[PDB]
Amino acid sequence: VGGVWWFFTLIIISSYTANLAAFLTVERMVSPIESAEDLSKQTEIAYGTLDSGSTKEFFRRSKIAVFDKMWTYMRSAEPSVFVRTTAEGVARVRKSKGKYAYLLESTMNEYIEQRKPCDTMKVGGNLDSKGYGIATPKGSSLGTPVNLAVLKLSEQGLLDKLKNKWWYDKGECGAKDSGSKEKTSALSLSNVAGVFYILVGGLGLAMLVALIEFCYKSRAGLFDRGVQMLLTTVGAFAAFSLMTIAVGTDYWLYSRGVVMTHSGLWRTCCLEGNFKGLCKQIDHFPEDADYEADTAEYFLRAVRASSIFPILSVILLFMG
Amino acid sequence: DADTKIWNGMVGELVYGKADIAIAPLTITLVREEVIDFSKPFMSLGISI
Amino acid sequence: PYVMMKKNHEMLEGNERYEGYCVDLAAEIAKHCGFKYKLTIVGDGKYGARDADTKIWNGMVGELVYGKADIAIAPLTITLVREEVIDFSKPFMSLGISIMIKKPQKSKPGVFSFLDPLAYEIWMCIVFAYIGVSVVLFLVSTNEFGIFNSLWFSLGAFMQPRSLSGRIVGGVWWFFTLIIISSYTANLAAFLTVERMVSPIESAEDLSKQTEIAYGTLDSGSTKEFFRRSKIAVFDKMWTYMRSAEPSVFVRTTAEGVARVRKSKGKYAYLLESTMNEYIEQRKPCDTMKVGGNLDSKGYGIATPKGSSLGTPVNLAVLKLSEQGLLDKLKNKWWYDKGECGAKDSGSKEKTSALSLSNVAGVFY
Amino acid sequence: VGGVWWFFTLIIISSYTANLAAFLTVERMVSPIESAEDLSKQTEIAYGTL
Ligand SMILES: O=c1[nH]c2cc(C(F)(F)F)c(N3CCOCC3)cc2n(CP(=O)(O)O)c1=O
Ligand SMILES: O=c1[nH]c2cc(C(F)(F)F)c(N3CCOCC3)cc2n(CP(=O)(O)O)c1=O
Repeated sequence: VGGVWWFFTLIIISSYTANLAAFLTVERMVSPIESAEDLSKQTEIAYGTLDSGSTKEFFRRSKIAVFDKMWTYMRSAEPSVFVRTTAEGVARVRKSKGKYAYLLESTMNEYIEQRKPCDTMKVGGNLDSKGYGIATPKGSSLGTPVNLAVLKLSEQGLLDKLKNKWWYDKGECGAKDSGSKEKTSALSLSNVAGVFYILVGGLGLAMLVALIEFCYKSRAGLFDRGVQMLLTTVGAFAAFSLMTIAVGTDYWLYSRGVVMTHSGLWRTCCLEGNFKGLCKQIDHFPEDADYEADTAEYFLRAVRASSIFPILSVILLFMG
Repeated sequence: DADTKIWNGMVGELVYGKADIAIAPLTITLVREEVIDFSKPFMSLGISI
Repeated sequence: PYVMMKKNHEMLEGNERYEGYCVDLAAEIAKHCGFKYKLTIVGDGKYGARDADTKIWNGMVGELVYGKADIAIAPLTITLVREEVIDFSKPFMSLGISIMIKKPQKSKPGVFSFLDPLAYEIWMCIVFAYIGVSVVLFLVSTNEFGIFNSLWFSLGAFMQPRSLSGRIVGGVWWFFTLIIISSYTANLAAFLTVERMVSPIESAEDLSKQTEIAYGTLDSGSTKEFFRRSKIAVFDKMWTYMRSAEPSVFVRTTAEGVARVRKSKGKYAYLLESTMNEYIEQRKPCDTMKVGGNLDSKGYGIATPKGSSLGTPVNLAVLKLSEQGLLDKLKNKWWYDKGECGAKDSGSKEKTSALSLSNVAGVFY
Repeated sequence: VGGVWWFFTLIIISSYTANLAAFLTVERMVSPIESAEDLSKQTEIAYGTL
């Protein structure tokens, strides 16, 4: 008994260990994206652009390898991966739990990242090289002057300064970026903690049995011997009776499918809208489920045989 | 607009003498460089994720 | 990889002698502007500077102002000092200053590979509960009699009649340690399967916040002069460090800088133009990588003599090429396609396995 | 001594078990070429034509 029980617990603890490893192995397998090529190599995470604009027209006309496949996907992706406005796109990313990515201008993106609730971030480098500029009527007097002015401002780092002023400084967040640093990246104390509480709980239970034990010793049971036999007999009888009640519980399983189905070993029932319930008295249940499951005969019904035997054994035991 | 062949927005107000200069996040595109003049980029960008 | 001498350049002549990004960019510009051309290498081999004394322009920018050439197709930076003497088309390639570090390698046992799977916080609590049980058992069983017992319960602690009280304590404590050792084993297996080795963090701000990893730039150039004149918070501190860092954090040439990064085991970072950096990353032994975004916004352009006929045409040509994605295509051709290294391919390579001694050693000590 | 030696062997046998699990996990990770697309997705195995 001690040997078989040992072999039993050996298998279980081995199973627990092995199983716990797959959940940790896969937990590491997870690799967030980072580049555009990552969006094409996978399909789990949907993605799209604005329904109208240079962004969408870019992929459509792009003859580049990666961007080509991306467009092919978005072109026939269902439901529509394209949004009406930029606000809708951001909202879709914030409500998809990371299942939807949105492609937009880096400038507007970087700004969004610095806005509450600070739940969005730009990943990887840009897909193409663009640039804004000061526009002046063809053949204007301000033409050359403004041109040089822009170059002068950039070299004085005044342009970079301005951007920092309205994008990062103006924030704000300014907090959601310091937490996005991506420091942590290991296991944790959480799971292990649950095992610590059950330990202290066991220690406390023992500290209670110690005092209790002492008290008992001091006291020193004979009363129970007389009324203990009667007590134990009626407890056994009560347990047996309830076991029989449990087996017949017109509810061994409920298979919701909104109707409502509940079954035991004898009846399969259904509650229709609204409230009316009907039952198909069949009595126990081996049927044509092609189960087998590879031997011959025994179940369904096998549970019937074990329950009936249990009650017969309990009756013989109660009597004796 | 392909049909009317009319420019709209800021680029429009420049070609039709409504304004003297356009200071905004105006993208430097070939289609625009033909009708107006673009100073050197004051901010380089692109498409992101 | 803008303009290089072809393999059998000795058996070739004219424009066929050269190959590269700009060599292809030249043919493209010439096709959209409609003209024949003759690729020529600048004499002094410089870009475009202006000697303060003689007030003379040198390099390509020079050959343009003095009528030696009709157009300049090269990685010529668009600067204010040059825009005054010549004409720059719109940028055909935006760039900036980037950071270069060693190859995200990995290796180190320090019995600290055993405390990692199991967090330092967890090793602590498992020790607190350890003495927390040896003290509870100690209360189950005059001053020395308590010492001999505390040493006996500490031996009942150092792990391996029917006093129900302390009995369930030994059982629960056993179930507790069972879960932990099972967790350690499972977690360590995950580690031995994936085995991913990260690295530092991309952010010039990261170079200023720390000192363990030295860093510098070229002893002479716009890169160095950038930090010196930069009034930006982060870049300011960086310059202050490099300005008085000993030994010299500045290198003579770009090759020396790269060599310093490859021979410092990740203790030295080199700051250089993103363009040249990205290219280096695609060269054997593939032990360098660019981290974080650029520090500033620059851009190369096609230079043409002030008030030239090719002025407007070339300008539009550059814009046309970029919109057709031809520029991006060319870069991919010479940087990544023609490359030799690989990053997204090294992570896509699912293969590896072997036990060492490092981790196990920590448990021996 | 018996306690520390026990903790020592505990770590080792745990390491052996974990590592051995990895040698079988990776052994399954390995996939063989099934189609042409497999030749393009990898580089370890060179290939060419006439
Ligand atoms: O010259 C142009 N400059 C633009 C500048 C910006 C912004 F980044 F917000 F400054 C934007 N947005 C990006 C995000 O979605 C909301 C608006 C659109 C621009 N468009 C329209 P396109 O035809 O879609 O490129 C232009 O034409
Ligand atoms: O017009 C210019 N174009 C340049 C183009 C390049 C390259 F990227 F290699 F094409 C470089 N390098 C970057 C890496 O270090 C080695 C040479 C320097 C350039 N410089 C000198 P700066 O004064 O330091 O900017 C110019 O003046």
